[PDB]
Amino acid sequence: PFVKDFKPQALGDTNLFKPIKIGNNELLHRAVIPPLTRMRAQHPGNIPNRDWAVEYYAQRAQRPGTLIITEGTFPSPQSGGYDNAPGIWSEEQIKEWTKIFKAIHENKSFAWVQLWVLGWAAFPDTLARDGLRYDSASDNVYMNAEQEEKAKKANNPQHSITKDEIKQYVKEYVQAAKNSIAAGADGVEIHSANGYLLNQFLDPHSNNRTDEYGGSIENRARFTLEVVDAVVDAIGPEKVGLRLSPYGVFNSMSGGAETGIVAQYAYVLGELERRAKAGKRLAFVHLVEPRVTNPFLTEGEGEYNGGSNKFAYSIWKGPIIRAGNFALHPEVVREEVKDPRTLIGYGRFFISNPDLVDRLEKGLPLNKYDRDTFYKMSAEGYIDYPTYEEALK
Ligand SMILES: Cc1cc2nc3c(=O)[nH]c(=O)nc-3n(C[C@H](O)[C@H](O)[C@H](O)COP(=O)(O)O)c2cc1C
Repeated sequence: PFVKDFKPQALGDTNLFKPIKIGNNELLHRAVIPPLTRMRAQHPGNIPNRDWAVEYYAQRAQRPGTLIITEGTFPSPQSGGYDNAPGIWSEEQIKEWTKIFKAIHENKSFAWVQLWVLGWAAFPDTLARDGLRYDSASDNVYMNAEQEEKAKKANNPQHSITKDEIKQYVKEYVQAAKNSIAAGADGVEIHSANGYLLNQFLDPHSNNRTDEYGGSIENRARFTLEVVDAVVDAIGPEKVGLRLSPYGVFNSMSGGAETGIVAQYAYVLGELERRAKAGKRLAFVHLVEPRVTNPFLTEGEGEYNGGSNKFAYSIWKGPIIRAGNFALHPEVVREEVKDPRTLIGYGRFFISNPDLVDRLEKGLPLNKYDRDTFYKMSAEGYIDYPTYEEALK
């Protein structure tokens, strides 16, 4: 069951096992569950899975004081376009989320909803079935030839969203954030990473707009910062986080090939620190490491060695969550958690190790993960990974 080419290291003696306050939540350790889409939500409805989702989250909440960031969750139908990712717009969805949050809170852990808006990564034929637009920054740059063929075959060509449609998305983020908090979530994370709609605005490849949402660093950051401002004004800065992937190439983003990419992200972080100095500091910034430029590639592939997220620490002075290939690299974690405001997100190995925090504390072998069940409508590879003690039996 265990990864064979990995020699574990106990991290119990590091800042990974020191408490830290994040927003309203007193974490007992700094191992974070990053958002992990599992495609078990039910359709019609985009309902969090009524058989399994509670169990899945409860298992991973088992170490008290754990911050859990939910899978990407759609604020509205128009935000979506994947049938088996959950939403948080409807009473049927909110009923299931409430049970999830209850389960996480019964284990004295924390639940943060990631708010996800797809843009050009949506399936345009699924959107067309539901009478929805296929939305992005650009009126003419497609994510790839496959997306362009699907959009044209469905007569659902990519729509460059207008100012009024941007404002509607901001209102949907706000309402979805309020639904999250009312249902019991500890906070929300705004997904501005991995090539989805807000990242499509930030990135100069995807954004060739000629209005105030494109054509400059400041203009490409506008949508992301309007969402952050609206959600912070609605629910409070202590209940809001942001996720960015400066070096990501997933979903046809530029990454380090774009020489202006660090300036673009530096500007976003500077504007967050400016808000913080005005009394509105976000709970955290969540950065994907250049260790993982594409989460569809195996650990050690799609590594970008040309850049680092260290710049972020000179600009943003709040908590930073870093994710990307850390589970198999405790020697890297031991160095990175020397910084007293650094938390570590563990994605793939939290899929396969519900007791990952115990295993990092004590230096236990890790369960291998089964990539074939990352996105399958199955309990198998979802709620049937064993704890270390179960694995030894
Ligand atoms: C199956 C899977 C689903 C993911 N879903 C999401 C998602 O919903 N939102 C998001 O921001 N990142 C998502 N990611 C990216 C992870 O949060 C993480 O940044 C990435 O897996 C790298 O960390 P790791 O090496 O520890 O797995 C996903 C990754 C995987 C493998």
